[PDB]
Amino acid sequence: MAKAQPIEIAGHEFARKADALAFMKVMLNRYRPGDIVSTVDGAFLVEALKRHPDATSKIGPGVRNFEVRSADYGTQCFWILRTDGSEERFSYKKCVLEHHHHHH
Repeated sequence: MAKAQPIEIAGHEFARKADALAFMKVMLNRYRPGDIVSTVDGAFLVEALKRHPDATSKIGPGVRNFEVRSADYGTQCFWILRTDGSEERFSYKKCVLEHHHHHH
């Protein structure tokens, strides 16, 4: 119960919050702003999404696929393509917690 365990996503146990982010950034940088994410990586993204309270709002009727597209300038982010034909975006950076360490 009260135990600081490693960050588990889709079975993958990361020894750090920044460690989980690294994995996502690696594959992210390996795609272009118009390419579809592989089913393997997508399966990870699904569980990485579901671990957020906004899950129902982001997903809607269901996840169809994930596309890598620009967030603002040069930066890449994962877009959720819904089965209804719509789309959404989520900031993977907050996969675990902020805990005041959000530096300004």
